[PDB]
Amino acid sequence: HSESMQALLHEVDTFADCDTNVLLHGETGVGKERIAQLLHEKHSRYRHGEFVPVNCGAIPDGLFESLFFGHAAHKGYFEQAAGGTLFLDEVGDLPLYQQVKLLRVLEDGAVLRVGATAPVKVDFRLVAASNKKLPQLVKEGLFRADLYYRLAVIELSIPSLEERGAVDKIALFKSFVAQVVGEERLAELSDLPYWLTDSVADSYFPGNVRELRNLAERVGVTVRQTGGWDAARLQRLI
Repeated sequence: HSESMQALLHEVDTFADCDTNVLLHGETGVGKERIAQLLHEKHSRYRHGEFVPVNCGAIPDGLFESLFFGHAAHKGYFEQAAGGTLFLDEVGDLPLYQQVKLLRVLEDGAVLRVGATAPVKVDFRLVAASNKKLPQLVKEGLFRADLYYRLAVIELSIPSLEERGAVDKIALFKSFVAQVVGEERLAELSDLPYWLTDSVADSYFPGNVRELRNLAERVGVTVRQTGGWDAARLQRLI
């Protein structure tokens, strides 16, 4: 692993087993959800609940209320994460009105389903994530200050693939390839071609770890279905 990842996983070890809100920073495909699931697993109480991941940028306005608060019948995100961890990715993509609704839930610790007269108490660990500079968005009026100040307590920055370096890239790539082909079969094949791992090291991955895993998956499939390293089919992948 790289120094950056060791420091992050160290921060995770330090701040996981408490009830404080966490804000994750990092590019898309960097592993923010996985880090959130790690915070979930490592919390002595909330581990017994469900992990509920939400992409706040992929929610049409007409469905926000139903998807978050549910219906008197549908169980919304908040109620789904009761006693567990709620993961709000793309939190900056929330419109102001939805930011307010979220804040009220965090403040009041309750949810009113659409059609109900009685609110239901909810308790979840909150992990929010963003690839934007949230303080700039607050200054610009695009993100509510009060919501930010409630969200941005524990802050973790997850480094991109380029920041993690070539050493981490290859170790991830080889790890992924092994999981796809199978380590037993990988042992019966020739060694992983030097030009291939060297290509991975010298490649930039805008889609970060997710993109790298896609490449590894495509490599692995070629390997499994041809019983070796087809230099031609592999070259087409880079």
